[PDB]
Amino acid sequence: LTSCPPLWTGFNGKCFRLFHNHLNFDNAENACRQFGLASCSGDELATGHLASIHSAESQAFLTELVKTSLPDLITGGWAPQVYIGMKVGSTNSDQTWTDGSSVDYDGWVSGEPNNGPNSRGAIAAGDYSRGFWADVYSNNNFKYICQLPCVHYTLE
Amino acid sequence: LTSCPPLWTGFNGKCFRLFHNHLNFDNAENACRQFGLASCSGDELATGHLASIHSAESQAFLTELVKTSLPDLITGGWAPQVYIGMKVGSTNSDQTWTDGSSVDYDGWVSGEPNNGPNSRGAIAAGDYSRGFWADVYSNNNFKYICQLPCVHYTLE
Amino acid sequence: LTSCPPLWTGFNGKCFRLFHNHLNFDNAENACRQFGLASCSGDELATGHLASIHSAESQAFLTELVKTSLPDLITGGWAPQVYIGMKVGSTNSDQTWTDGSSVDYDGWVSGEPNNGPNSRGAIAAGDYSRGFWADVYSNNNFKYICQLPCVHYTLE
Amino acid sequence: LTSCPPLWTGFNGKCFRLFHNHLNFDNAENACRQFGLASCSGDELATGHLASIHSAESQAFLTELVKTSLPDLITGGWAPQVYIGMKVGSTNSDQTWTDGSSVDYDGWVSGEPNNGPNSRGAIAAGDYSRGFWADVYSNNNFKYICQLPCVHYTLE
Ligand SMILES: [Ca+2]
Ligand SMILES: [Ca+2]
Ligand SMILES: [Ca+2]
Ligand SMILES: [Ca+2]
Repeated sequence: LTSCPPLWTGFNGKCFRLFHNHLNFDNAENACRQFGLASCSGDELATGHLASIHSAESQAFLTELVKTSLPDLITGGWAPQVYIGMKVGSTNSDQTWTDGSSVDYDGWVSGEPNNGPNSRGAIAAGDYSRGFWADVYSNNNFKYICQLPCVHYTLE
Repeated sequence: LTSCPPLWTGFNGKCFRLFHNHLNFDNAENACRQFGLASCSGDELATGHLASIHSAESQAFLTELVKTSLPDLITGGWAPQVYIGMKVGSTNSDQTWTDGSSVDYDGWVSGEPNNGPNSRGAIAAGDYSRGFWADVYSNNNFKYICQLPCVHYTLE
Repeated sequence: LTSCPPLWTGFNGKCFRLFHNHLNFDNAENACRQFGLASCSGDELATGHLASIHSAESQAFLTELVKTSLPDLITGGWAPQVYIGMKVGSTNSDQTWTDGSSVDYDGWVSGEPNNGPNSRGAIAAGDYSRGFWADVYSNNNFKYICQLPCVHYTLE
Repeated sequence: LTSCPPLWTGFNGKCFRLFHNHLNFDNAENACRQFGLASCSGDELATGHLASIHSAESQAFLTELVKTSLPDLITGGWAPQVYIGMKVGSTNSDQTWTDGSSVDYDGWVSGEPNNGPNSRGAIAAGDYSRGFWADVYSNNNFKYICQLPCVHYTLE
């Protein structure tokens, strides 16, 4: 059981919130960076980011976050699309996450990505894409998911 | 900082979730009672309920839960109305919460309750009622808020 | 990561404290029952008990609790012995835990139990018994370990 | 209710552990710095320190930590003295904490500090000093209290 600030909700040690106002990818990442983690002394230690996803389970959860938060927006197609922190560079195999975590989970819908270079990933909650990711263009305006800074104690 | 299951969200040691499917008051209380707290041994110890509210702060929070969860349904009136666990019996001063907690916080809108006997309270998130409660009829069908069983350690 | 009241310490969802004043088995279980879990409404829901142990890991932890809490009391023999909630009845195979959990872990030292009927188990932290359990007589007076009531949410 | 690693114990969002092996102030600060907080990505973000104390309530708690952890060492005098992260420079009014937090709580015993320049504070749990601090010399060898890195989410 995970501890998250009010209005956020937690799965495996990370804390998520779905934001409802449509922003393009950049400003969506930026919105997320307004959240942070500071030391009690006062120093800024880290920043929030667009959610990164690392497993079938993480992915199933964020799908449910979206599908139950937005049940009226669930179409038979791709829609709704919600941004996650996925960036796709020149080759389709230049996938990074904005938080700098590593792409160790593949949740693309069959055929995706395919609008590269410099596309961005989104949960596509429609009954077609069934939650799995689609890549879209950076200036598309959508709902987004943030994660608060991911952090653990080192006791070595 | 409160610990809540995934998809739920926490304020001051209680855990809340907003449900989107419209139910009448009874079945909304019931839906919440499907969630519980059991001992590790196996015995059911307690049940979830429609949220009860005990302070300006609790009430402000649930108001933001609804306002941010549902920004498209926010009218200039009273709507949207989301059920909480408030029951109003024969006199208007017979107010009880469904969890059995005590009515030590008055969050009614000016004029409310007024549809007694046997009306039920709802956060009315419209800009007019600004979150505060309205009493409506038990068979009206609305979105609801649950709280998971409320418990604390006794160390005496 | 587990959430426990101040002065207690947590491993896998349960909360432990080591108590320093020697009591016999009965009064040790009793001391633990002074701690409880109540609903916010006010009703007593459950009681603390002498710790029960369910795996190599739980057992390794409680061993470390004892060994690091009491490093001056660690002898080359059996001592120090700290009560856990283990009861041994008529046959040596009538092992129950006081919290009513089930005996699914065997942490007896080689040869133990062996002072039945109606002996009780204790972590024996000395370098000989290396933490594993010894059974001793009910009226022996020792330090003890409590656990706060064990509970989880049922979401089925 | 605070979330702490096993063997630690929490009060108001910070996590404390009492260590039993006597070290001088420097090495005691250092021992605490072996604990840290890193990002999931892998970067070291912050370090543990000797506990700092910021209120009557914090101080009451740490006093109970020491008094209940070491009931056999509690003399009618000052002893036992346990280090906290307090440093006293040239004037007696140059008090800093090792974590960098600010000295907004005065918990010195009547008359203390008095062994400056460059003395260090310790909870003096003896019945005389009743928990409050004493300044002692940096090369004295005592038990110490660590706190894990103190952090909170910034949501602004
Ligand atoms: Ca595409
Ligand atoms: Ca009304
Ligand atoms: Ca024996
Ligand atoms: Ca002094």
